[PDB]
Amino acid sequence: VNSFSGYLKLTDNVYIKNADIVEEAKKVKPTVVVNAANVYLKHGGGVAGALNKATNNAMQVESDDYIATNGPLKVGGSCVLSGHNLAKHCLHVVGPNVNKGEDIQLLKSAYENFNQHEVLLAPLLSAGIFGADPIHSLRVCVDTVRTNVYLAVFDKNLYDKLVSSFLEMKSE
Ligand SMILES: Nc1ncnc2c1ncn2[C@H]1C[C@H](O)[C@@H](COP(=O)(O)OP(=O)(O)OC[C@H]2O[C@H](O)[C@H](O)[C@@H]2O)O1
Repeated sequence: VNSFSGYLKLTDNVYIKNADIVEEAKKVKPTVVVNAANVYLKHGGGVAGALNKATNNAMQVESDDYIATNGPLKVGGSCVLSGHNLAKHCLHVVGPNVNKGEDIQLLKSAYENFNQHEVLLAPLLSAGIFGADPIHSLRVCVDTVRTNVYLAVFDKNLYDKLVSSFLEMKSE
């Protein structure tokens, strides 16, 4: 388990790879895979839909059960559910949907959830459907997370731009 390979080390605890998070999860067998969720755990597009499809929809049936028992999450919050065939656990984290004007400062609260886990495979929270700048999401990740985070960025052009922007920001 946790057989991460081919990552670029950005900090002593943050690693980044140009890869699809589902294919990584099947390669790596992580203890925790992170899902970029909404508060109802309705897995639409993005990482949530990719993860859910790879579980043959088991993720969504789990999520419906969870919500029926517990109610929706709060923005910036999380819950640990099963990782099904992809990981031991899936950490569902809700970033702010800036497209809806939710507080971007909740992106820090969202990444803080990662600090409850030794090692995790994760996407860049709020950087897709939720409209945050991916460079910002990387910045908050690096500044907030102290545990070992392996970031999967599937789009090569975004990956190249994120690395370039990280170098500029680190050197100042
Ligand atoms: N297969 C893949 N492997 C690796 N990276 C991937 C990927 N697919 C997409 N990305 C990238 C794009 C983007 O850079 C980041 C997060 O994008 P995102 O998944 O849209 O998450 P958000 O927090 O912005 O929106 C949350 C809302 O959409 C969700 O469906 C959920 O239901 C909620 O309603 O990961």
